[PDB]
Amino acid sequence: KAAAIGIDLGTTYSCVGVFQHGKVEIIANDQGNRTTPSYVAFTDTERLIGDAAKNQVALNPQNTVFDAKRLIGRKFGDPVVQSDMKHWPFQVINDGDKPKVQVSYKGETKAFYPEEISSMVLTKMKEIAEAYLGYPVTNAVITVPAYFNDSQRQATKDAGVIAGLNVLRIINEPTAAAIAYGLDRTGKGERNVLIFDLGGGTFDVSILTIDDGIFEVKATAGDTHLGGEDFDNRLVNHFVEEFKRKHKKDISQNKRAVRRLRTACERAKRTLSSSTQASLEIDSLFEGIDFYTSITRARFEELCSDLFRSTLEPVEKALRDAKLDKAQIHDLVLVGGSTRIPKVQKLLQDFFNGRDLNKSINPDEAVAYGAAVQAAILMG
Ligand SMILES: Nc1ncnc2c1ncn2[C@@H]1O[C@H](COP(=O)(O)OP(=O)(O)O)[C@@H](O)[C@H]1O
Ligand SMILES: [Mg+2]
Ligand code: NA
Ligand code: NA
Repeated sequence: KAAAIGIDLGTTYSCVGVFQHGKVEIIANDQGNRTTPSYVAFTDTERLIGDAAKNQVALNPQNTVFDAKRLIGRKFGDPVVQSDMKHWPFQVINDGDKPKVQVSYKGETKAFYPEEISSMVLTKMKEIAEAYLGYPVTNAVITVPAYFNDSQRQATKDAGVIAGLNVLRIINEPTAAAIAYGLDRTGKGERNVLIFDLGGGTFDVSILTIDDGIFEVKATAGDTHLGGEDFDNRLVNHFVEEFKRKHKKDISQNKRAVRRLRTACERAKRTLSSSTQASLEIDSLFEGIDFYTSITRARFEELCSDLFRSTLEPVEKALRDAKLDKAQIHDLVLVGGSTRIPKVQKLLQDFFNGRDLNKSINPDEAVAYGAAVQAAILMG
């Protein structure tokens, strides 16, 4: 009985799980990581996926693809595509009203549909699963945002088929998170569930009604350009200003210095979820000058205060659209890596008058956890 896997094909990070023996195994990749960047890179010599793409020793911005999930299933002329293109370092081209990402690989220009890019991330997730299981995987559940339309769903499925998978079902992210917590097991009688999902790039609030195992999506809200990367960017700008103060040099036009600082800021952020301060130490940041400093949790919170507070507006809106009072939410579920931030948890819990948060499943894994549960259900 060869297991089906569950894949969270994320905007910024993806995750794969498998259900066996009554229990989900979230599968670590070859570097030991339980999540894997949704990044593909092309060089003079190789195609890199995941951690190797995100962590290249040498900047390759034109040929390092990410955010494919923002393109998948959309027409080239979609306002969202045209908007997003302006900020990406890689080129997007029109092929018969469909976007393609164009890069250089082994010295030749070529282009890929978003579903081909995303198939490369799914193949990596498949391979991570296969390395753990010891045999080929042929069946999967793949998740998508609740707001995805038929074309975005179909393109995600087609990314799965490309990758060699039989896609058992495409299921919504917030539904997968609820399944992870066993909330689908409820009997007859409506239960309202709020899923608060703050990831790397996007913020999604969904309100679900579950009644005897049947899910209805009652409301969706959020901000497609609010996520952990924006918090990293506030720390970057802070530290650029601190380096000018101390060294009388502006690092901001040095692409490598900014990248290294951003990576260091992301790591210090994560530390600040469990400690009240973090050390940020980068050798030879700019013109040979070491930058050894630190950041407190309080200061981080100040830097990002408007961003964190803004997460409550979509929560209000979703409650209004679902025609529900706070007290009528039965369960609050945290999804997305950025939900580990203490101040974000505080804001939400305070808004809900002290209500417990369902947070025992690592929030960046919950989607995959549920998709793995559901893939085994569907296999029978
Ligand atoms: N311990 C942590 N504290 C703060 N943020 C974190 C923590 N762990 C992960 N994150 C952040 O979570 C984001 C990724 O969220 P994730 O849910 O894995 O992906 P995606 O949004 O693709 O679904 C990144 O911005 C990352 O820095
Ligand atoms: Mg996510
Ligand atoms: Na993810
Ligand atoms: Na999200």
